Amino acid sequence: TPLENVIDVESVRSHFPVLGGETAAFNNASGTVVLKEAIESTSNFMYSFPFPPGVDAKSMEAITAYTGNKGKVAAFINALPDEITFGQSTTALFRLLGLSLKPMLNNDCEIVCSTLCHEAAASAWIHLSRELGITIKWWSPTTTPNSPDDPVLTTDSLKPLLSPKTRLVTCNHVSNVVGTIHPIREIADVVHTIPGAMLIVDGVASVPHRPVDVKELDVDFYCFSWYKLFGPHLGTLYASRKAQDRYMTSINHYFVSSSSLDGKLALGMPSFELQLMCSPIVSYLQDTVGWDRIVRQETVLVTILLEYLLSKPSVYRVFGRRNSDPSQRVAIVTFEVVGRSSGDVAMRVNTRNRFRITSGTLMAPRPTWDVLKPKSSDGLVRVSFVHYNTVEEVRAFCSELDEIVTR
Amino acid sequence: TPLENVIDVESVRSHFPVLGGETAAFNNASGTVVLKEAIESTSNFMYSFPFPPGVDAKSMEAITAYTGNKGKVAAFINALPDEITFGQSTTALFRLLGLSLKPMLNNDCEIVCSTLCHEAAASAWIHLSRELGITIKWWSPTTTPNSPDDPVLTTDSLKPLLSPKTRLVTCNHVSNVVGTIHPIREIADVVHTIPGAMLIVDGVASVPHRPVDVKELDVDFYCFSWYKLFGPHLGTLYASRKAQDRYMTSINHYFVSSSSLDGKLALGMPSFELQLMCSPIVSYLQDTVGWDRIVRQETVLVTILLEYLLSKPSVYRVFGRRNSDPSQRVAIVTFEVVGRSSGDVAMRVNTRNRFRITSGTLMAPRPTWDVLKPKSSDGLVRVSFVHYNTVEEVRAFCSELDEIVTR
Repeated sequence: TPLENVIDVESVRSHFPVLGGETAAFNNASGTVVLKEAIESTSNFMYSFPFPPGVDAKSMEAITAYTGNKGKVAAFINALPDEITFGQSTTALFRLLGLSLKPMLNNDCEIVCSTLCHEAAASAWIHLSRELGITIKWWSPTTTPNSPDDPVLTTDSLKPLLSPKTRLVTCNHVSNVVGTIHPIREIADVVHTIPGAMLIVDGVASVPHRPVDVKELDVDFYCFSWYKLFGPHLGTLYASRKAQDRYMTSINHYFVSSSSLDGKLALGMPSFELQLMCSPIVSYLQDTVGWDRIVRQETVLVTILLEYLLSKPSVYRVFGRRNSDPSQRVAIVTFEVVGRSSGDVAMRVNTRNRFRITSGTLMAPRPTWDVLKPKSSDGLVRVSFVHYNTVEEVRAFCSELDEIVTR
Repeated sequence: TPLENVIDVESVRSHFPVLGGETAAFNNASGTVVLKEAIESTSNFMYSFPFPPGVDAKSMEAITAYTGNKGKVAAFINALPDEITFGQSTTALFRLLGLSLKPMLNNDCEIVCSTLCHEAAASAWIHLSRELGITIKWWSPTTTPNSPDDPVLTTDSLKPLLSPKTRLVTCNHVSNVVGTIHPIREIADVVHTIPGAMLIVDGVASVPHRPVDVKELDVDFYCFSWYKLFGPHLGTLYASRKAQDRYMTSINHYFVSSSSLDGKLALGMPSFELQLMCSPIVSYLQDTVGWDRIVRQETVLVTILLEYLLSKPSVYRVFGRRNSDPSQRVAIVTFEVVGRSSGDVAMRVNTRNRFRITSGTLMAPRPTWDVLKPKSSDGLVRVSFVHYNTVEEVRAFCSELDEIVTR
C-alpha cells in the first residue's frame, strides 16, 4: 500500500501556525518552528511581575512555576533538577564546562575527540587543550568498503586511543551532517574502564528525534539546544552527581553555593522567560503527540526520501545509513548530486521557495571534509524532517529535486 | 508647591500592564517590568518562519528586520553595528571578553579593578588574573570626613596605581549599591595616557536611567543588561574598532570571520527572539517618553525619598550622594536603619506586599562590606525607581517605612 501520515496533520500543525504557507520546513536541523504553547507561556511570564520574586503568596506560585518547569525538563532526560542547567547555547555551555574541568586537568591528561563532532564541541576541546598544553588524540569513525559513505562510531575504534591517562572522551549522539545514531551506552561502559575518565556527549541532533535517558546512557555530561526542539535559542547541559563532585570547579562568584550545576556554571541572571518555554514542549512531545507517533511519522518521511535518492545511484550519493530504520538513524539525510554543486541545487530549491533546504559544511568541517569528503567544492545537501512534516511534502520535494537534476 | 508627576502616569503605565495591581515595583535595579511592545515583537518573530532565513523576498524582509534591530540598538549607545554583540548576560560577556583579551596579555601586565565593582565584573577579572598569574591592583574609592558614606571614583585616586605596564582598568558607570554617576570620560582620558591600556566599563546601573554615548565616553568596552531596561535577560557589550583590532583574539570557530565583535565572541546560534525585543525599547525610551521626561520623573521620585530619609538622621544612614541632582546620581538609593536589621525591614515591607524592595549584599560584596560597611549583619536596604514609578507611591512608601521603624 502507499505510505501515509501516522500523525493527525491538522491537529499537530495547529501548534505551528506558519506551516500553512507556501514553503515546507525541510531545514529543521538548523532550527524548528516554535511551539505555540511555548510562546504563550513566555508571554504570560513576561507580562507577569518581574523576577527576582517576593515572599507573598502570588510570588511563591511564580517560584513553584519556575521550579516546576525545571523539574519537568530534568524528567524529560531522566535527570535530577540539580544535575541540569540552562545556558546561552550548546557552544557556550561546552566552553563553560571546559573552564569548570580545567583546574583539575593538566598537560599529562589525554583528551579523545570524535572527528564527527560539530565545531561547537571541537572548538571547546581545542581551546581547553591549548590552555592546558594538550594535543587531542582524534577518534576517526569506521567505514567498510561496501558502505564507504556510512561512517560509524565503534568501541573497537576507540580502545586503541584509550590510556590510563585518558580523562576526556567527546562525541555526539547523532552527527548533524550524517544522522546516524551512535552507541553511547557502549562507549560510556568502555570509557569508564579508565578510572577518572569522563564521557561528554553532544545530543543536539538526537533529543528532537528520540526519547533520551541520561542514566541509561550512563554519560557524565549531555548537552542539547531547544531551537532544534520546537523551542527558543537556549542550551541545557546535564552533569551526573559523580561528575560534578569529582571533576568540576565552580566558575561562579565565591559566595554562590557550588552544590548544583546552576551554582557551578550559571553566569549572571538566567533567562527565565526562555526556560519557561521548555515545559510546554516536554508535555507536547511526551503526552500530546507522544514519541511512538513522532518516531513512526519521521521514519515514514525518511523511507520516501531514501526510496527516491537510492532509486538513482548514478545521480545521488547518499551519506550515512541507506535505510530508514529508527534504531539506526534519525530524519537528517545528507547527500550530493554527482557532477553538480550542492550550493547550486539548494539555491534552485530555495529560490522556488516551495521547500526550505540547506547546503555547505553546516558548522561541521571535520565530519564533512575529513570523513564524508563530498566531490562538490560547495559541500553537502541536507534535508532534515521533524514529526510536523507530511508524506505529501516529501513526495512533492522528490518530484521538484528530480526536475532540477534531470534538466 | 507639592512635587507632582512629570510623566502622564496612565499613558506610560499602559505599556506595563502589571503595574495596576496591589504591589508597587521599587526593586527595578534587580529587574524591571518588560515593555508590552517588546513582548509583542518577540511573539511575532517566534510565530514567524524560523531562522536561518532563506533567499526569498519574505526571508530578506526578516533579515532587514534583524539587521535593522541591531542598527537601532547600536545607535542607542552611538556605536556602529560591528562594535556591538548580544550575549547571555553582562557576567557572561565580561568572562568571554577576558578569554578574548587573554592571548595578548601575560604575568608582566597590570590589571586595575575598582572595589565598587559588581562581582559580575570582579569574578571576570579575578578569573582572568588567576589564569595569567596576575595579582589585581585594587582601586579604592575616595570618601571625605564630612561625607563618609558617599564613596566617589576620582582620577586622582587612580593615577598612583597606573604604570607603563597597566593594560586593564575596570570600573562601573554607576554602582548598583550606591547610585552615584562616576566620571567615565575623565577616567578614560587618564587611562589612555598609558599606551596599550584599555578601560572596561560596567554600565548595567547607568543605561536604564541616562542616555549613553560610548564615543563621548571614549571607553574601550561598555556592557549593559536589558532586564534592568524594560527588556529580556540579555547582555549587550560594546568594543571600539581600535580595541577589537589591537587587543582582541576570536574565541569562535576557525572558519568564522573575526572582523565584527559578533565574529569574535558569538558562541553558538544567537537568541534572535530576545534581541528583537530591544529596538522597541530604544524607540519607547528615546521617542515615546523621551530622556528629558524619564530623568525629570526619576529625579522628583529621588527628591521625595531622600527628603524623608535625611529628615531623620538619627534613624536612617543614607549611603551615596545625599542630593537628587541628575548629573550626580540616578534613582538607586541605599540606606540602613540604625540599630535594626536591613533584612527585617525589607521582609516587613515585602510581607505587606504594597511595595517590593530588597536587602543584603546584592551580588556586590566589595562595595557593600569593604567600602559602605553597614552596621547591620544583613547588609543594606535598597529602593530603586524607574520612570513608570509615581510620586504617590514614594509618598505612601515613606509613610509605611516610618510606621515599621517608629513601632
